[PDB]
Amino acid sequence: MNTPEHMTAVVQRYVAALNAGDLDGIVALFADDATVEDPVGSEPRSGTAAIREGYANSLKLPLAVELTQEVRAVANEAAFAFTVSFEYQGRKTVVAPIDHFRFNGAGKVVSMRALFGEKNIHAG
Amino acid sequence: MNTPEHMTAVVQRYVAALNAGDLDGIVALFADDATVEDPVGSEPRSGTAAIREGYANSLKLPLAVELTQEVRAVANEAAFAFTVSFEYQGRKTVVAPIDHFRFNGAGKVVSMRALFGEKNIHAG
Repeated sequence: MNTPEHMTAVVQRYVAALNAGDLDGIVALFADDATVEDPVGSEPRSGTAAIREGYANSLKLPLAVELTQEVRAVANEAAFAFTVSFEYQGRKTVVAPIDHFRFNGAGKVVSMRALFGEKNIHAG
Repeated sequence: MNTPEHMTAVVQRYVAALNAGDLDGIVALFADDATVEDPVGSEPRSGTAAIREGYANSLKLPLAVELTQEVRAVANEAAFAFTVSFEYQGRKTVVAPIDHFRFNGAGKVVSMRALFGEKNIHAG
């Protein structure tokens, strides 16, 4: 089983590499066969290649990310509240999702899912 | 598809019903083939009576339950950050979970999963 300590560190490392625009940093956290469904309802991004590629796009503007509450972690899974802030064409946006990782035996994230809807997308 | 509003209202009712010790009200929100895994990693409670028994065991003590953040809802799923507090023999506990609902076509909750661990709990 994974330790809550380890899952909580991965979540903190994820947030910090997004802030640093550290693509490798983000890719290394996932299993080779990991899936990402971000947002929930959208077509899943499968395998290292697709996931990196997704993250590059999401890194095309500068992001400011913050965990807005304690990480929750138990049984190989973790969830966390946070925000991602960015600016485009003079318009500031703040997205507030809840994300959920599942972790495999090796401590890598095999599944990521991002739940947030239009009502969790705010102005600056 | 469910609307985000319907699911956000369901979360709101779920929370009001826990506060009011309204057992019938909680169970009504559920599909009668619904499952409930509280906490993530325990064996699920499957179907209405099992589920009803779960909630009657929760309501053995009075609960104070409050949302601590905006609800997240998109494509038939919702997730929410909240605290549940109770007191037993002068001793106060505070659990800070993140729950996740999936819904069916009829607007009913088909699964709840409550993700928290010992780091999300304070007894004192």
